[PDB]
Amino acid sequence: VNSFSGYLKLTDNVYIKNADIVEEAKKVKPTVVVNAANVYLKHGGGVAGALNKATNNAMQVESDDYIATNGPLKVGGSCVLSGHNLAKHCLHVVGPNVNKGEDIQLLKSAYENFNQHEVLLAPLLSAGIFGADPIHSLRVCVDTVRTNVYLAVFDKNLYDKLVSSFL
Ligand SMILES: Cn1ccn2c(CCNC(=O)[C@H]3C[C@H]3C(=O)O)nnc2c1=O
Repeated sequence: VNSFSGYLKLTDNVYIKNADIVEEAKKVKPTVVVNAANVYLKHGGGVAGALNKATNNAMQVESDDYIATNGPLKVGGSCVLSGHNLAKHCLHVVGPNVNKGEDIQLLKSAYENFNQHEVLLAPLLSAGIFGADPIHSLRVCVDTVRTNVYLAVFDKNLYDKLVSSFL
């Protein structure tokens, strides 16, 4: 038993809810919250900027030190950093940004990072301002992630469409 509440069951291990991921992280304090990161860990906008804003920019400060030491991530890759006030850990995962011209085939590799964690709170990778179709992202998630993933969908109308179109 875990502390996630009101999630809709898609598969044995994947649940989904219409939720603001910042508010959800604050309430649950999950072991792992997933950030929709870019390779530079520049959290200007999107989920990245939203989670970073909720940490009072401490996520960005930690991230800049990480990049200065290690260099950029790979598209499809990830790193584990602090979850600050939102979670124990933040798994920064880089899904391909379609609007930047990046290769959408890399979405499966991005979701494979989730399998290194038993339970995660996460957004739909590559969706929103990353430019991929969210229906596709959900399909890749379900077909790739084997650990327990709680998907927080911000957009109410999208949430309804994702549930009603799920095979
Ligand atoms: C406080 N907060 C919370 C969330 N948020 C977002 C989420 C952005 N959309 C996505 O990640 C797309 C997958 C689809 C969705 O989940 O609706 N953008 N800005 C914020 C923000 O300020």
